Amino acid sequence: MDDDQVAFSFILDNIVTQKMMAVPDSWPFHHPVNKKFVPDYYKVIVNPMDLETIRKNISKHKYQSRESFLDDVNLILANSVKYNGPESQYTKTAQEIVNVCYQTLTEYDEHLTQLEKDICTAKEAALE
Ligand SMILES: CC(C)Oc1cc(C(=O)NC2CCN(C)CC2)ccc1Nc1ccc2c(n1)N(C1CCCC1)[C@H](C)C(=O)N2C
Repeated sequence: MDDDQVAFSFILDNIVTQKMMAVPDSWPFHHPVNKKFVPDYYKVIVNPMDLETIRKNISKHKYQSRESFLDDVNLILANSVKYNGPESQYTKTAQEIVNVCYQTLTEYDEHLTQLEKDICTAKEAALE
């Protein structure tokens, strides 16, 4: 029944919590940048993103496929390159967050593809 979307967001949340947030020294990417510490951030980064807000989107079942999800994770890296520069050590840990994310998704590719299909058919047929 409704379980398909909840299972999908469940697997997403855990990838974030137990594989992505586990990257060494990734804590600065766990939460929105605190303006108190980086006063220009929200002036040079126009679309902020972080793992906690991604989790909040997961709580609200924002992502129904891998792809809108990867959009937001990739954004975290895109944002680090603009603020910190392409070969900053902070950009490099964001890179690895992006990497372990893709690594996990392909591990569960066939499993997630099933979930993804059932959700789109439900959606597209809910409009009857
Ligand atoms: C400890 C210190 C080093 O950092 C922070 C500390 C704190 C801190 O203690 N907060 C607590 C909250 C609780 N209360 C009770 C006490 C205070 C917050 C942010 C720090 N820095 C930071 C964060 C993110 C980035 C970030 N820095 N950076 C780095 C690149 C250049 C600046 C540093 C950029 C903006 C970047 O992309 N990102 C994502």
